[PDB]
Amino acid sequence: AVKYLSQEEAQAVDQELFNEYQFSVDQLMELAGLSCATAIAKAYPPTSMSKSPPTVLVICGPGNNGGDGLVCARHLKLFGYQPTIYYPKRPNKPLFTGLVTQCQKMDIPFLGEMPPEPMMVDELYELVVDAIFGFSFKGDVREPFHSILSVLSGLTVPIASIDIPSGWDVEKGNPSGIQPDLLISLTAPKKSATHFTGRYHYLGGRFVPPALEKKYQLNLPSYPDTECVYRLQ
Amino acid sequence: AVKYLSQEEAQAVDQELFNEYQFSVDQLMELAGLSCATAIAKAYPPTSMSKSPPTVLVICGPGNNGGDGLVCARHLKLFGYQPTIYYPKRPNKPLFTGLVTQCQKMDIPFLGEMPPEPMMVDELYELVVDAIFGFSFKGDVREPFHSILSVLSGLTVPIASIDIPSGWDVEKGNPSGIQPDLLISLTAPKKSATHFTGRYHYLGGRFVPPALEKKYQLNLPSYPDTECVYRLQ
Ligand SMILES: [Cl-]
Ligand SMILES: [Cl-]
Repeated sequence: AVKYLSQEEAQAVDQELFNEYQFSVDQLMELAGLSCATAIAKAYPPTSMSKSPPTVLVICGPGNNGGDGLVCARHLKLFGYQPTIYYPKRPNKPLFTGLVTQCQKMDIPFLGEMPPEPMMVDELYELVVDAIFGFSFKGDVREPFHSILSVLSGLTVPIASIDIPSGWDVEKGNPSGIQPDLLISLTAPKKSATHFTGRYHYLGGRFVPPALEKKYQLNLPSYPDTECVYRLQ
Repeated sequence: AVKYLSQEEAQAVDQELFNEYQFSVDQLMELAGLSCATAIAKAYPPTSMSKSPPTVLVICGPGNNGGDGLVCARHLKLFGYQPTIYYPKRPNKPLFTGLVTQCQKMDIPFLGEMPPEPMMVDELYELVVDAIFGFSFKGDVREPFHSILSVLSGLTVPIASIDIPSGWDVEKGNPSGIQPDLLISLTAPKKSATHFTGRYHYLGGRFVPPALEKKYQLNLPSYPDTECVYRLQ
């Protein structure tokens, strides 16, 4: 059974990947966001949805989890979804400005503001992607993100969270925080995933070298055939 | 039916992708090599092979096609193959030195020399990946690559070529050149693919924005579900 990583373990594994293993961020971020779009398309196939193209709002935060979201949005569009992005706080780095341009060239619209009421979100988007905070955030949720999470917590439509539900303690979870219907753990699940309450938990990010898996005792499941996700039941 | 691109068209589309669209090379190279490993695993599944782990020799050339090969090798290992790489001429750029390190950390061995006889290649490797020359090469095949192609042309085991069979005119093919059993066209097929004589032609590189597909009249086939390849019949 797969290892659930502490924040310190997650950070160690990441340090190795981008340093000794010499993977680049945009490379693993590409594979991670592809896994996210893949898990979404598996859990909520366009046929299962009442809108042809199904609508999705992807909300991207100010760090790497936000980047995973941008890559996720672009693959969802290729997979037959109709994504909209809300990306209020963007790092001033070419990685992210390039990702945004890519989404714009995919004809994915960016919102200028978040709808202020859950009912409006419910009415416009069949699914909401939470790409707000990742496993490095240790907190004080400041604004614009506190009120965004407040709206998310009132939604009727499902939320899919990338890696960790935003606003959860990376190890401890958060009983009173958002409760995503889908979680995509990237690389290996974090300890907070033991508190996951939704229907779908997928592992994604099929790039972990066997040597790293062995060193950290990750005990990854076997991804089937050529798939980049695995459904954890 | 899909458009088969001229060299000039292929180069235009590439210029757009990496310039106006602001995709990065390592990003599309990741997706391209993943599609290659995926097509290989579909056409030659490990179960269909007489060796548990199936052995594969991936021969990487001095440009981007060589890079696609390196990414291909690493995903093949994750897919359950036992790759070996021969990479005689390597650009002095971090893109490629990083890819090599990644393959080394995947425990993929690099050969110091090419076996000089087809029989030896046949005996050691169940499949040979031709990642030697891509659609930018306009020629004189110099050495070490001329004698490598001479050995390849004598093989009994199948060759899978990335994008274009190395040594073929990118538009005209080459009746007397290598005859791969699998071709993975990347982005859109090139005119040389009309001369393809093998059993398996896959399209890969599922990243083409609809606007670019429209502008160049690519008429891409519909990739099924979340797959990153499509079998062209
Ligand atoms: Cl604040
Ligand atoms: Cl020479």
